[PDB]
Formats: sequence, structure tokens, C-alpha cells
Amino acid sequence: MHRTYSLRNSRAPTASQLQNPPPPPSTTKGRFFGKGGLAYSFRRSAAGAFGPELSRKLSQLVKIEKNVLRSMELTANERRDAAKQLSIWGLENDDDVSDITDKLGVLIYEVSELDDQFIDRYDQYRLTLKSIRDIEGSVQPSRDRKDKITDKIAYLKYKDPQSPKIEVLEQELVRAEAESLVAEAQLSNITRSKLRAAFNYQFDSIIEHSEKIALIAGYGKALLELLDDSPVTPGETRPAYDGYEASKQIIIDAESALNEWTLDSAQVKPT
Amino acid sequence: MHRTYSLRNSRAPTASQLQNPPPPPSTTKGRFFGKGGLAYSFRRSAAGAFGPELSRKLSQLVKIEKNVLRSMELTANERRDAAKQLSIWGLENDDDVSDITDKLGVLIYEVSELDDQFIDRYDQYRLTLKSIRDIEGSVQPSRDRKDKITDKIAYLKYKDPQSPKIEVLEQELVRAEAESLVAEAQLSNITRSKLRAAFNYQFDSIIEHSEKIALIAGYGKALLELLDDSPVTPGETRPAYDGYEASKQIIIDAESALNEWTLDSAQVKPT
Amino acid sequence: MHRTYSLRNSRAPTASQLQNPPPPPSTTKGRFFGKGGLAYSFRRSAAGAFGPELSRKLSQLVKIEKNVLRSMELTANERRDAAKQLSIWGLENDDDVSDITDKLGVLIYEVSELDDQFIDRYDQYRLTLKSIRDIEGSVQPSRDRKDKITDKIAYLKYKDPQSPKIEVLEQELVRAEAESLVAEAQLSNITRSKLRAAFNYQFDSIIEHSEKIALIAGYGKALLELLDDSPVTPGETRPAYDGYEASKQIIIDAESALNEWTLDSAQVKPT
Repeated sequence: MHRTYSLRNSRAPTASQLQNPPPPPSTTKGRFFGKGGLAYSFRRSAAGAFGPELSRKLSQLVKIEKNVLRSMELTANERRDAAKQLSIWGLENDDDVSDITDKLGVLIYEVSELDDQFIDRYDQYRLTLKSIRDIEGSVQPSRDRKDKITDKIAYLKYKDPQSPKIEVLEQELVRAEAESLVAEAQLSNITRSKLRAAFNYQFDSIIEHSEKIALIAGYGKALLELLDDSPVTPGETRPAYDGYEASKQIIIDAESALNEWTLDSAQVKPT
Repeated sequence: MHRTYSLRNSRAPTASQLQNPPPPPSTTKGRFFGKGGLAYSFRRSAAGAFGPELSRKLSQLVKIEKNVLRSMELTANERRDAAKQLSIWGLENDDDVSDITDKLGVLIYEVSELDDQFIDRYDQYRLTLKSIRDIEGSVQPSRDRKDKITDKIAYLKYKDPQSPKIEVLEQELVRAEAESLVAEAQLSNITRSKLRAAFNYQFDSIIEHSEKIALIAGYGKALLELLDDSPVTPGETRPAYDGYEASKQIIIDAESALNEWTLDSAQVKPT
Repeated sequence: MHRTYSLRNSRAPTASQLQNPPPPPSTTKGRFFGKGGLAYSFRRSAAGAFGPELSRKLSQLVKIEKNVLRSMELTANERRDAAKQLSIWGLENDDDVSDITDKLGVLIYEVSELDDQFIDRYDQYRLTLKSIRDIEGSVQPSRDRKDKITDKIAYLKYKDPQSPKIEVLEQELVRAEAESLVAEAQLSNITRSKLRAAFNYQFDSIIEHSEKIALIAGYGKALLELLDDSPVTPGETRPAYDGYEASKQIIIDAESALNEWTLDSAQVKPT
């Protein structure tokens, strides 16, 4: 995190912040709750109350990420609707504005499609986490039985050491202890192997999505040169638009670069 | 778009799709509507019914992108909650799992903060679009007056050419035509100059966010090597964790790279 | 298709569209359904509900193309009626108009006859498709039996592995598997050989019909020069018509060209 040695909510600015000052906080952060939905905030609480004790926090994480997934599909549909609206609105303006808006809407629709693919990959990762949630929830009854049986052993040996079930309960306890030891070993292996794999898949999806949107942004930034900021005096008017071929070539190149992109084609090199 | 010469919904696979087959569609795409909220789908319709005719589609786009912004802040809060839940859940597991989960939660919280910054930039871009929406909505009464006055001229010249207001209405029409010509010129300039600038700012925010999340993904992928997939037999147990310094160095390097990142530091080079 | 990189229903204009702007949409596209008939839209649904599962979409295609054929015979009868009506109406006008209308009606009747011949060829192609529909519908019971028998094998081997019918059912399954393999091979060969042949015959009929109507259109366009656009002042009147021989020669040449036309005589050379 970009925090600092301070007792205030202010954070340490970065190079981008120094070059570009941050905008004021969004006007869409209205004071209702930031909730999004009542079911959104109640599903998590319902999942975190019932079920096995061991599989409680993990179930909460699964439900929270399911809400993440729902909100992401909502924002993907919203963004594709915004692209459609921009494409529709581009008609009323000049030819150059119309073409630029159409290409920008195409790029935003492509971004929405990539978001949907990332949504599918995120659901795959969520199911991978659900598997470990289920196995830990199934493991929990073993240790619950172990503690119940050891409590019974302590109670019987305290109330009457010369009980008829003097050693049968102890032998059952030791075999349950062996079963619980095997269960704990397999739980550790599976949890730690599907955490490092589900999160690896999630990070692969993250980097692929980020690279694709970065390519989209770069190609749109290069396309935006066809639009002109030259202002016209009220009497005058521009000559006819002639940059159709340039826009066509740039969108063809964008599509080709997106198709060619692979895991090894990522230019991001962390240090 | 990655479409193909086909009459089916199937799309042309890319290099990543060929290398990695796509997962099945998400189980969170439940059949209610995909709506998200009733207000979400009614605000747009309300904005697209009233107001000036010219500033109707643009108002719909503004409202749709406001819904985009709300859903994005919702998903940012959801993701930060997921990071907090993962950090909390990391306690119950081994020391290495605890440390890895803590660092992953830190990275996800950083991603959420970057999402919030992108949300602020998106709201700035939305306000930039709102400015052109307002100016076109103010321009529309001029042309509405022009058409009303020309309709009155046609009606008067058809019903009785020798009307007392024979030429005063024509002179008022020509001065209104000059005003409308100036208005159309300034509307074209401002719309086409704030579209190429608001979208340029939006694409700058997009590429910055994408590069930052790509760096986060790469650093997390490099951090995930400290986690081990080696399985332990039920009897045995590992030696104590000793990779604290490696994780500390990798998160310090991630923070330094994020702070150092600037607009010119982007390694994405579109063709 | 002549689509474009756009999010609107507008299509990319062609050279003919640039030279000749497209007319407004037809006034005969009235809002009832575009149905044509209740039986037209219910026959397909009835065919697509019953019958073998494999021979379901193909039966729907056969029924839809039967409706195509019925509507084509309807339009051929309608066009021949239009030609008859034009020939009848030509009497009330001048001699040149009468002769031109008579020859145009002859050409339209010839076009209707060619449409009827194409209708017969289309029905032949539809019967060719019906043959493969029937063979796939007969093949489907084999695989249905195979799945039923393998389901029985799984059920018997799960409920009681030491069943009296331990291996007789397996041997019956393997012989059914051999029969189904032969059936699948022959189905693939026949389907893929009668698709490439029925569609080849259909395309031969298409190109022959198109060339014949193109020759008819060219000959009618050359005949329309006998009609004169010269306007007469109210007092004056033209001399008597004398272009009977020219029209006779042009229709004789049209008939000779239509008779001489063969498959190798087509001047259309695709690239």
C-alpha cells in the first residue's frame, strides 16, 4: 500500500500523482450506504452464521466473491450499454466524430467482452476455492468428534475411573486421532495446493485482462489523432473527412494484436 | 471484435484460447434479469424521456455511465472486503500460508485503491461529457425556435401572402438563422474537442490502471513461489518457515515499482 | 454480408448504393407479423417437436424450405397474373404503348415459367435433403439403443456386479457398438456426399435462373427504346407507329438466346 509515516488518511503520492494531480472524489459516492443491495450484504452474513465452524470464513469469502462476480457482470453489461449509447449518439455529429465514436464504441464493447471472459475465469477460480471450502467443511466433523470423544474420556475418568468402558473409548479415541491426523495432513496439502493454483490462475487471468485493456487503450489513444481539435470560425467549414482508411487500418491492427496476444507475449516485466 | 464468418454465436479463438481452453460460463449468471437494480434500469429510461431532444441520447449515456461508476465502486468495496476476509482467514493455516495470504490481501487492497482512483478519473471524464451534454441541450432551443419560426413563415405566406408581418418575421428568421449557424459551429467545435479530450483522459486512466494491475499480478505471481506445493506424509512435518525476508523484499519492490510508474514508464507498445 | 465495424443496424454501402441511393423501405412491410400464414409458422414447430432427436433440425429445415417452395409458387402465379393484367391494360393506350406492354408481359410470363422450373429443381433438392433426413432418423434408434444398453450395463454393474447377465449384456453392447460405428460412418459419408451434391444442384439451378432473368432484363431494357419519351403538345399528334419489326426481331433474339443458353454459356466468372 502507498501509505506513509503519518496519522492521517492521506497517502504518499506516486510519480503519476506528482505529474498528474488527483481529481476530487467522485460525486457518485453518495451517502446511502454504498451497499449496492440488501441481499448483497445479507447473503454473506447468512453464510457466515450457519455451517461448520471451520468452513465459515471461507464460505463468507466465497459469497463475497460471488457478489464481486455479480457486480462485475453488472458493470460489464453497463459498459456495453454505454458503448451502444455512444455509438447511437455519434450519428448526430460530424462524420469524423461519428466514425471516431463508432470505433471507440467498438473498443469499449471489446473491453466488455474481455471483462466477461475474465468473469468466467473468476468463476472458475471461485469454484476452485469452493472445493477447498467443501473439503474443510467435511474435515471439521472429524475433529468435532475427536474433541467430543476426548471430553467424554475426561468426564468418565474424572467421575468414575473404574468405568465399564475403561479402554474401549480410549482405543476409539486413538483410532479417531489417527483418522484426524490423516485428515489434517490431506487438508493442509489440498488447501495449500489449491490456493497456490487457484490464485495462480486468477493472477494469469488478471495479467491477461490488464494487458488486453492496455492494448485497447493504446490503440484508442493512437486512433484519437484522427479527431481534430482545430476550431472553425462561424462562417467557414472543413473539407470532407478522408481518414476512413487510417481508422480502418488502426482497428484492424488492434484486432490483430489482440488475437496474437498470448501468455508469453506479455511485455510487463516485474522486478 | 473476435467474431468470424459464421452464423453462430461462437467467436474466433485467440492464441490464449488455443493455449488455455476457456472455462465454462459462470454460475453467477443466474436468471433473474442480470438487472442489478430497478433504479439502475429506470434512471436511464427517465433520463431518456424528458429533456431536450438533442440532449437525450447523451443524457442516457451519462446516466448509464453513472450506473457504471456506482457498480464499479460497489465492486471495489467488494474486492477490498474479499481481501480483508482472506487476510482474516489466513490465520488458521500454517505460517507460510498466513504470510502469503496476508501479502495477497495487501496486493488486492492496493488493486482496490487503484480501482477507486480510476473511479475518480472516470467521474471526471463523465463530468466532461456532462458539459457537452449541457451545451447541446442549451443549443437545442435555438434550432427549435428556428423551425417554429420557419413553420410560422410558411403558414403565413400560404394563408395570406399580404400579411402585415410580411417581412419582420423574415428578418427575425434570418437573424435567428445567423445565431443558429454560430451555435452549430460552436457546438461542433466543443463537442468534437471535448470528445477527443475526455476520451483521451479516459484512455490514459485505462492504460495507467491496466499497467498497475499488471505489475501487481506479476509481483504476486513472483511472490507465490514462496508457497510450496510439496505434500507432507501424515507422520512428518516441515521445518520452520524462513522466507519472511524474501516476501518483504518482493512487496517492497512491488511498492517501489508502483510508486515509480509514470506515463512514460508504460512498456505497452501498440503497433 | 455487407456489415461494418459498427453497433448500428446500418450496413456498408456498395458501389451500386453509392451510384444509386437506396429507396425508402417498402410500404408492404405492414405490421401484422410478416407471418404469411398460421400454418406456415405452425408446420415448422410441429415438425420440430416430434420425431427422432437427430432428425429434428433437418425436419425443420425441410418444412421451412417447403414453405419457401409454396411461397415461391405463389409469387410465380402472382407475377404471371401481373403480366396478364399488364397485357390487358395495354389495349387502352396508344399502339406503341400497347405493343411494348404486350412484349413486357411476354417477358414477365417467361420469367414466371423460369421461376416454375426453378421451383421444380428446388423441390428435387428438397427431396435430396429429405433422403438424408430419413437416413439420419433411421440411424438415431441405433445410438438410442446404445445409450440405453450402456445405461443398463452401468446400473447392473453398480447395483450388483455378480449379476446373472454379467457378460451377455456386455457382448450385446459391443456388437451394438460395432453396428453403431458402421452406422455413423455411413451416415457421415451419405450426409456429406448428398449435402455437397444437393447444394451443387441447387446452385446450378440458381445460376441458370439468374442468368436467364439477366438475359430477360437486358433484352427488355433494349426493347424499351422503342417507347418514346417525347412529349406532344395538346394540338399535335405523332405519326403512326412503325417499330413493329424492331420489337419482333428483339423478342425473336431474346427467345433464341434463351434457347441457346447452356451451363457452359454462362458469362459470370467469379474470382
